Amino acid sequence: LKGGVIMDVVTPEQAKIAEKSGACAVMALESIPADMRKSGKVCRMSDPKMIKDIMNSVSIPVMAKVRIGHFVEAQIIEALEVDYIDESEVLTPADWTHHIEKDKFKVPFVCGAKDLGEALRRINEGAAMIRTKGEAGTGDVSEAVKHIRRITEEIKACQQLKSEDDIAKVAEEMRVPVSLLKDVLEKGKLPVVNFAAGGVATPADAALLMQLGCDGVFVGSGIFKSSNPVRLATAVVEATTHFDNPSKLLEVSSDLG
Amino acid sequence: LKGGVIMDVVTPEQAKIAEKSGACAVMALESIPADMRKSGKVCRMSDPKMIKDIMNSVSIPVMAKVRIGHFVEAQIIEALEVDYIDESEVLTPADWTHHIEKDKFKVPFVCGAKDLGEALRRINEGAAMIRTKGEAGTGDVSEAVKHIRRITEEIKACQQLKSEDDIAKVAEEMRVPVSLLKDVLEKGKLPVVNFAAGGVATPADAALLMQLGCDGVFVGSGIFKSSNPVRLATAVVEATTHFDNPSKLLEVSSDLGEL
Amino acid sequence: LKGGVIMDVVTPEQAKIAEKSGACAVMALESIPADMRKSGKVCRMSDPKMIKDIMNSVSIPVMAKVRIGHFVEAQIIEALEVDYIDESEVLTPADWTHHIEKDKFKVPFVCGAKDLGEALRRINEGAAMIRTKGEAGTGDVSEAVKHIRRITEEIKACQQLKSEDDIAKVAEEMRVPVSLLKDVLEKGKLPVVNFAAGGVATPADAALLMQLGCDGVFVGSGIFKSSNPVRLATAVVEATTHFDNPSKLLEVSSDLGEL
Amino acid sequence: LKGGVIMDVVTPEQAKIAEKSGACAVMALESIPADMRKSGKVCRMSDPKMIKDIMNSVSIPVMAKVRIGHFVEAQIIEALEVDYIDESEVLTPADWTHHIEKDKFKVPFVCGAKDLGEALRRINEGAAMIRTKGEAGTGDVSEAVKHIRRITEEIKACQQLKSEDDIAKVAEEMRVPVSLLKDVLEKGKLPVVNFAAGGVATPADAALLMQLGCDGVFVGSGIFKSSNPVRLATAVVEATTHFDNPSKLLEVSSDLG
Amino acid sequence: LKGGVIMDVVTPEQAKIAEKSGACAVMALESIPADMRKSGKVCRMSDPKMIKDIMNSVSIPVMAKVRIGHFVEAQIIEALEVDYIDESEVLTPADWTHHIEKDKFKVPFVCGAKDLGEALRRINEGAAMIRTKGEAGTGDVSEAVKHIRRITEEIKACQQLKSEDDIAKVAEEMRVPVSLLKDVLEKGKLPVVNFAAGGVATPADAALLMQLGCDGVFVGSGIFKSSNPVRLATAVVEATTHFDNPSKLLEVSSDLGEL
Amino acid sequence: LKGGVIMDVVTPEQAKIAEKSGACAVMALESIPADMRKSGKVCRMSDPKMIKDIMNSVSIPVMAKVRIGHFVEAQIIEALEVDYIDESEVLTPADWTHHIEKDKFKVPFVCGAKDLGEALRRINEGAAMIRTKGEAGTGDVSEAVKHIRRITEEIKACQQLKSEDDIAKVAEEMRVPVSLLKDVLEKGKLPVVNFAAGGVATPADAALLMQLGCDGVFVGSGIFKSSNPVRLATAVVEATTHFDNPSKLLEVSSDLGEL
Ligand SMILES: O=C[C@H](O)COP(=O)(O)O
Ligand SMILES: O=C[C@H](O)COP(=O)(O)O
Ligand SMILES: O=C[C@H](O)COP(=O)(O)O
Ligand SMILES: O=C[C@H](O)COP(=O)(O)O
Ligand SMILES: O=C[C@H](O)COP(=O)(O)O
Ligand SMILES: O=C[C@H](O)COP(=O)(O)O
Repeated sequence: LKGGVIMDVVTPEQAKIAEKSGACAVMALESIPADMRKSGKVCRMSDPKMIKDIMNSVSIPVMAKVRIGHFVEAQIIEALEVDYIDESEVLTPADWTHHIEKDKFKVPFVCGAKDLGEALRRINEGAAMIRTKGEAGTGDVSEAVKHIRRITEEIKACQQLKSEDDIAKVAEEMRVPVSLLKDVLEKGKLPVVNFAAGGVATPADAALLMQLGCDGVFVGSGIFKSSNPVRLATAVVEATTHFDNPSKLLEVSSDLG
Repeated sequence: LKGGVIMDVVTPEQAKIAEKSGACAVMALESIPADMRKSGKVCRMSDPKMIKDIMNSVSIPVMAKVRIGHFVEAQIIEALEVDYIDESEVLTPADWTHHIEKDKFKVPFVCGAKDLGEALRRINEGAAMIRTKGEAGTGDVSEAVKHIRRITEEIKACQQLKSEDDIAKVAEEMRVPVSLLKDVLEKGKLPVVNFAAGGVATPADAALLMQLGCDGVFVGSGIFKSSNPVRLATAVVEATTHFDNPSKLLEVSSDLGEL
Repeated sequence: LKGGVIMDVVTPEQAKIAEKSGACAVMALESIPADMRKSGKVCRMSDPKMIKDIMNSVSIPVMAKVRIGHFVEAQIIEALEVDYIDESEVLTPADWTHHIEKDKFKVPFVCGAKDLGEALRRINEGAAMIRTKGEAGTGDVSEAVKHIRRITEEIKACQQLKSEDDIAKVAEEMRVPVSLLKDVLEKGKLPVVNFAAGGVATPADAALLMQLGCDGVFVGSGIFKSSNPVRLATAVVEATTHFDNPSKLLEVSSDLGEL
Repeated sequence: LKGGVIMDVVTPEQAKIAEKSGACAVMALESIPADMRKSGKVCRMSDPKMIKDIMNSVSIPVMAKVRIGHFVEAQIIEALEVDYIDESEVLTPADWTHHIEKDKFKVPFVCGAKDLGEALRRINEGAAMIRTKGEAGTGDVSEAVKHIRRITEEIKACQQLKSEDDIAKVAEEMRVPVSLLKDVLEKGKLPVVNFAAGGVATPADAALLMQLGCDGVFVGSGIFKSSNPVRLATAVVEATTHFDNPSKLLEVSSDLG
Repeated sequence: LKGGVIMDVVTPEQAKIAEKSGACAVMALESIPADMRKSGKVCRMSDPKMIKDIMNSVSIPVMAKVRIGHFVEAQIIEALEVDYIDESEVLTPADWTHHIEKDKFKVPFVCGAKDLGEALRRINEGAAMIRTKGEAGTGDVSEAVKHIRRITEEIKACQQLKSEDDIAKVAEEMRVPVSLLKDVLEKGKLPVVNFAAGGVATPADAALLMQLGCDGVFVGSGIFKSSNPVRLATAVVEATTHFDNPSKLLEVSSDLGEL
Repeated sequence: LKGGVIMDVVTPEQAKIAEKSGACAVMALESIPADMRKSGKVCRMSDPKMIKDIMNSVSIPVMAKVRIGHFVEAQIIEALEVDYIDESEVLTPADWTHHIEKDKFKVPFVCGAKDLGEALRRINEGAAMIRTKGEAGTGDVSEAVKHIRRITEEIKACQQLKSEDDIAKVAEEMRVPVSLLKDVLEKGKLPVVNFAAGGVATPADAALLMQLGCDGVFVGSGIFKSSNPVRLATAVVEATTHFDNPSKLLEVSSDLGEL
C-alpha cells in the first residue's frame, strides 16, 4: 500500500467512488465516530453484514476497526476475512491498560502513535503498520505534523547517545526490548511503514505529509461531505502520487469547490 | 448458575421473553435506577407485589435488589422466598459504614467489587457470589474489564510476597482474616464464583468477559430497548455459552439491528 | 409514647386519619418546612389558631415546633397548653449560639442530635426526649441511620477509657458535667428515650430504625402525599409495633401504591 | 422613645395607620431599600417634599435616612427640621472610610452596630442612639439576636480584665478614648439607648428582643405587605409594651393572618 | 472654569440647554461610552463634524475626548480649535504604557487620577487640570469621594517625613522629579486645579465634593435621562455655586422628580 | 511598497476600489478569517481560482496568505506567480514548532513579530518584510502599538550592554547568529522594512503608527463593512502619505460615516 491513499466509506456506492478515483484500499465503517463522539455515544465494531456488503462491491482490499483491547471483536473480524484490522483510538476503548496481543492473529494490524515510545510498544505487541494519531474529524493537519516531527526528532536524539548502557536505560523506560530500539537506531527509521492520518483535508495537506517522510495517507469522511466528492477524491490521489511536483499540485488544487 | 446469563426484567411479559431466550435467571425490578439516578430520586427495594407477579410467570430462578446496609428490606425479600438477593450499589445506600450481615440469612447474596480488598470484605460478611461493579446504564464495557483485570493482578502481586508477616500486614489493611487471604493465594482465585456486570451491551462483550475468566454474565434493560429484543437476548445467551468459538461468534453477531 | 409513631399533620382532617391509623401523637404545623426551604423563606412557629383547631379534633397528645433559641415562641406555645414542644432545626434558627433554657418550663421538650456530645448538651439544657436529625423531606433514611450508629460507637469508644482524668477531659470538650457522661458510660445508654426522625419513608425504614435501638418513630408530610395515606399510615404503625416479625412486615409492605 | 416602636412608612396614609396603632415615631422613606437593592440601584436620601408631606400628616416625631458619610445630605435634612437622622447602612454608602461628624449638628443621630468596638466608635463620633444592624428585608430575626448577644458578651469579658494597662490596649485597638471604654465597664452598659432593628417580623420577635435587653424596636415595610396591616401593627405595639406577659403575647399572636 | 459645572452633551440642542442652565463649559461626545462598555465595542475620538456642529451652537467653551496615548487624535482635535482636551480612561486605551506628551501641545489637557502618584505623573507629562476618576455611569458618588480623600491624605502623610532622603525615595517610586513633590509638600496642594468627576448624580453630591475641596464639577448624560433635564441642570449649577449654604441647598433639592 | 497601504479584498470588484483609492498592493482572500475564528473553523490557503481572478482585475501587486509551516501551500502559491506570500498567524497554524524555510523560494515573504527575538528569527529564516501582529478583526489599535514600542525598547536596552560576551548570550537565547544582532545594535533598526498591521481602523490610527516609525500600513476587511468604503479607503491612503500634517488629517477624518 506504499504511496497510496486509504479512504473511509459508509456505503457500497461510496466504496465504488473510492475505487474509481484510484484509492489503494477502503476502510469500512457504519457510523462516523466523530459525529456521535460529540453525541456522547459508545462507538464499537461495525455490523459484519455492512462490512461484507462493502467487500462484495469492490476488488481492492478492505479494512475494518475494533476497540482498543477488544480481542473478541478482532476474532470476529478475522473470521470474516477482512484484509487488515485497525485497533483504533477513535472508537471507545475497551481496556484502558492492555492493547490486543496482535501476534496471536494471522490478519495484519495497523495502530496509531504520537511518539517513539508509543510506536515501539505497538510494534512489540505485533502491529504490522503504524499511523499518526492526528485529530480526527476536525480537518486540522497540525496534529499529524506534530507526530511525524516528534518521531523523527526522537530517533535522531537517541542516535547521538554514545553509551550502550544509556541506550538500555531508554528502552527500559519505553517498556520495550533493547534489541528493538537498537535496530531503529541502526536503520534510522521504524521497521514498519508509517502512514499519515487524522486531519488530512486538502490535496496540499496530503503532499505536505509525504514530503515530511510518510509512506502513504489515510483520509476520512470529509471527502464525501464536500460539494464534489469524485473530484476531491481524485485530486487527493494525484497529490499523493505526485507529491514533489508544484505545477501538478497547482493544477489539481484549482477550482475544487 | 455457572456459565449462564441473568437478565433484568420490569414486567411478567419481559420475564417470559428472557426464559424463552435461554436465560438462567431473571432479576426483578420495578424501575431502572440508571434512568432515575439522573433525576435525584431515592431508589429503594421494589414492591413485593410486582416481584411476586414475576415469580408467578416463569419457572427459572428469580433475583431482587436491596439497598446497601438495609437488612430489613432483605428480611422481607427472604420471607417472600426469592431465590437470590443483590445488595446493590445502583440503589440509594441505606448505611454508608456497614453492609448487611449476610451470613445470618438462609438465602444466598450477590455483591459488587472493584478490587481484591473489596471482594474479600464482601465474602467475609457472607456473600455467596461476587460480580464486577462496571458502569450500569452506559453500555461501555471498559469498567467491567478494569475490575476483573485488577482482581486478577492483585492476586498475582500478593503471590510474590515472600514474608508471611507482610501477608498479615496486607490482610490487616484489607480488614479481613489472614486465613481468608492465604486461601486465595494458594488457590490463585476467589473461593466463590465471579460474574461480569455493568456495561455488557453486545454478544462480543459477553464472550470477552468469559475469556477474561468470569463465571457468567448479568445484562441490563438495554436488551429490551433494541429493535428486536428476542433476537438480541438469544444471541447474548449463545455467545456466553460458545465463548471461545470464533465461527459461532461471527454467526450470532451478524445482522443484529439497532442497539 | 414509647414504641409508637408521631405523625406531622397540617389540617384537622389529617389529624383524624393519624388517630384512626393508630398514631401515638400528632405534630401540628401550618406549612411543610421542606417546601418552604426550596422557596428561600423564613419558617417560624405556626399560628396558635391552627394549632388549637387541631387540638380540638383528636384525643391523643399534640406537639408543636419552635425555632432554635426562640424562648418567647416557647412561652406562647406553653400558654396554649400543648403537650410537647419540639425545638427544631427544620425551622429557621433564631439564636446561632444559645438553645432554649428548657428546665425553666413545665411542658416537656424534644431536641435533635447527630452525635454523643450534642445529645448530652441538649439533655443538660433540660430536654425530656432526644431524636435523630436525619435529612427532613428527602425520603433518604441514611442520615438517621448515621446518627444512631454514631451515638452507639462513641459510647463504646469512651467505655474503653481507663483513666478518670481522661473521662473528665472528654466531658470538658463536650461542655457538660462529668457526672452526666459517667452515668452514660456505666449504663451503656442515654438517660432519656431516643426516637428515629428525618427521612423515614417506608414501613421497612421504620422497622430498620427500631432494630438499631430506637425507642419510637417520627414521620413527616410524605404520608399525606402518597396514593393511599390511610393505608400507608396504618402500615407504618404496624411495622413499628411488629418490628422483628418478617412475615408481618412482608404483609404490610405489599401493594402500597406510589410513594 | 424608650419602650416604643418606630415604623417605616412610604405615604401619609401609612403614617396615619402607624400613629393610630400606637407607634412612638415614624421613619419616612420614598423607596424600600430592600426591593431596589436587589435591583442593583443606588439608594439615596428621599425627596424633601415627600418627607414634609409625612411630617404634616401626624403629630408624633418623624425620622429620615442619609447615606454613610454624606454630611451634605444631613445638612439638608437638618434644615428641613426632622426630629432624628438615621445614618444608615441600608442606603448606598457615600464614604467607605469616614462616617459623618455628628457632633457638628443640633439634630440627634441613630447609627447601627454589630459589636462593642463599632458601637463605641459611633458614639465617639456623636451618635445619640444605637441600634442593631440585623439583616433588613429578610424577616430573619437571628442577625439582631447575634448583635445584642455579642455586645453583652464583650462588655462582660472586658469587665474581667484586672490590669488598667490591658484596658488601654483594648481601647487603642477599638480606636476610641480609654475614658469612654472605662465608663462602659463601670456601668455595665452603653451610655446611650440600644434599639432592636433588622428582621423583626412578628409580635413574638419584638418581645424576644426586649427580653434580651433592648430599649425599643424598629420595624420595616413588612408590616404594610401583610393581609391586615392595622391588626399586625397594633399587635407589635402591644407585644413591645407587655413583653414579659405570656398570656397577653398568646392573645395578640392568635389569628394574625 | 473655577467654581463651575461642565456638562456632557450629545447633540446641539442638548448644548443649548446646558448653556441656558448656567454651565461653564460643555463636553462634546457622539455616544456614551458607559452604554458601550457593556457591549465590548471600541470607543474612540468622536467625528470632528459632530464636534463642530456643537461648537457652532453655543458661545461657552467646548471640550472633547481622546484615547489614552493617542497623540494623533489629539493633533486633529487641536487643529479643530476645541478649547480643552480630555485624555480619558472611559475610551478604549491606545497605548497601555505611555500617555500623551501633553507639554508639546498649545491646547490645555485634563487627566484623571486616583492617588497622589498618578496625579503627579499626569502633571509632569503636562496636564493643566486634574479630575477624579470616580466610576462613570453608575450614579454612585463613593468612588469620587475615595479619590479626593486619598490625594489629601497622601499629601499629609508625606508632610510628616523628616528626612529629605526619604522624600527623594518617594519621588523615585512615583517616577517624578523630586522638585515637583517638594513644591506640593510646601504648598499643601497640587499646582493645578482638581475637579470632581464620575458618579455625581444629585445637587447634594455636587456640594459634597466642593466641601471636600474640589475646584469644580463634571456631570454626565444622567442629566438628560431625568424627567425634567433643565430643572436638574439648573439645580446642580446652583448647588455648585452656593456649596456651603444649607437653606439654598434645601431649596434646590426639593421636588426634583425622577432621576 | 514603502510609504503605502496594502488592503484585504475578497472579490475582483473590491480589488478595483482599492486600486482607484490609491493602494500600493492588495491581499487576496476568500474568507475573512476573523469571521471564521468565531465559527471554530479551520482557515487555510484560498482557492487558486479566486486569487487568479483578482490578479486579472488590477495592475498593482497581489499578495496571498499561507498557514504557518505549510511549505506545500507556499510551493503552490509560488507556482501561481503571486507577488508576495504572507506566512500568517491569522490562519490556522500547520506546524507549531517550525516555520517555512523561506530562503528556498524565489518569491518574497512577509512575517509577523511581537518582539525583537521574534523579528530576528523570521529574518534569519528568510523573510523580506516584517509587520506587527496586532489583534486582527477587533479594530483596537493598542496591540500594534505595543509591538512597535516593544521592538524599539529592546533595541535600546541591548545597546546599553558593554560586553561582547553578554551580546553573544542574548543572541544564543534568541536562537539567531550573533552577527545579525550586532548589525541591529550598531544601526538602531531592523535590516528590513517593518509595517503596521492588525487593528488599524481609522485614518488617525494609520498616521499614529507612521509617527511611531512604521514603514507602511496593512488594513483589513473593516474597510468594506463601513457605510462608504471608497471614502474610507481614500482617507486611509491620504493619512498614510500625509502622516505629519494635522490640517490634512482633520480634513480626511471629518464626516466619515459609521465604522
Ligand atoms: O523534512 C524536512 C522538511 O522538509 C523541512 O523542515 P525543516 O524546517 O526542519 O528544514
Ligand atoms: O486472560 C488474559 C487475556 O486473555 C489476555 O490478556 P493480556 O495478554 O493482555 O494480559
Ligand atoms: O445494632 C446492630 C445492628 O442490628 C447490626 O449492625 P452490624 O451490621 O454492625 O452488626
Ligand atoms: O438574657 C438572657 C436570656 O434571657 C437567656 O439567655 P441564656 O441562655 O444565656 O441564659
Ligand atoms: O475636608 C474634611 C471634611 O469636611 C470632614 O471630613 P472628616 O472630619 O471625616 O475628616
Ligand atoms: O516614538 C516616539 C513617539 O512619537 C512618542 O513616544 P513617547 O511618548 O514615549 O515620547
